Amino acid sequence: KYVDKIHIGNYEIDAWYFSPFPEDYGKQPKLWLCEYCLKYMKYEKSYRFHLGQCQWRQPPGKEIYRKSNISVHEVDGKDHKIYCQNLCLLAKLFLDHKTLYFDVEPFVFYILTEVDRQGAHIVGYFSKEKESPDGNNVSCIMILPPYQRRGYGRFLIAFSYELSKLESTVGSPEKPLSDLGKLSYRSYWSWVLLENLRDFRGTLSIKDLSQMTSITQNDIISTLQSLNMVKYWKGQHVICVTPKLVEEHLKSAQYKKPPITVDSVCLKWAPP
Ligand SMILES: Cc1cccc(C(=O)NNS(=O)(=O)c2ccc3ccccc3c2)c1F
Ligand SMILES: [Zn+2]
Repeated sequence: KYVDKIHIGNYEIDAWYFSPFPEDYGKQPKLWLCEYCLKYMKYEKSYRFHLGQCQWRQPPGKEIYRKSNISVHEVDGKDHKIYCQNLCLLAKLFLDHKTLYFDVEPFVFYILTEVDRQGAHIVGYFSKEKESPDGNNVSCIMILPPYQRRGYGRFLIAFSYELSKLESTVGSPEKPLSDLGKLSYRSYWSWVLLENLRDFRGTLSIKDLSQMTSITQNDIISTLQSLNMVKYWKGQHVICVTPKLVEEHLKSAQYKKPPITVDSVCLKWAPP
């Protein structure tokens, strides 16, 4: 038997995929996870004892972003190995496009929480290779099921590009993406590029957009192609869209939900 259900915080969540928890943990009816330190437990009774003794009320590492009650912690996988291994085990219950990270040390994890008087409650995270040869600014991204399709994924996508901008580089998520990840990235790219096209007094090129957004030229071009806003001329893609056409697209339902924004002013991060 695999783990088929977890209790974490106030949530019970059914598993989507196999995750390699030890066999004695999988055979239980449920796995119980401390929402702050991510220790996993076999029994409601050990969980309740842990709840009363654990001192953690937020992720470890540095809080590199805080605006109102939305926070991001930066967690080095080498410095917090057990926490990050447990995070990976949790995530693997809900991801199958990513083999489980039996080694978390090459990665830094950006943990998203929303905060109340009780503590900082984990919503999801993305991981990033400390040195990525390719142009990957996200290695894995996971939003816990009860928080999916509620703006948190968009926030983490935006956040990963804000880091890329601070590194003066373009970046792209490692592939493959989940089906929801694919739709989320495509909508994020579409919204960002449309917004810039609407607001920029003048002619933006694809290279311009890539420098302003840290989205790769390849992801910009495929996005503009899906929007039918690019011509081809003598071997180059060229943006071709009227201001009215940009406005029409931006009025679509895909972009009607007010985002959780990433306020650059609240981001406390310098490149290493
Ligand atoms: C990468 C990833 C992985 C797993 C789950 C999610 C997710 O929950 N996406 N839905 S969303 O956050 O509400 C979301 C994403 C991009 C959006 C772009 C434009 C407008 C609205 C958006 C809403 C995810 F984004
Ligand atoms: Zn704990």
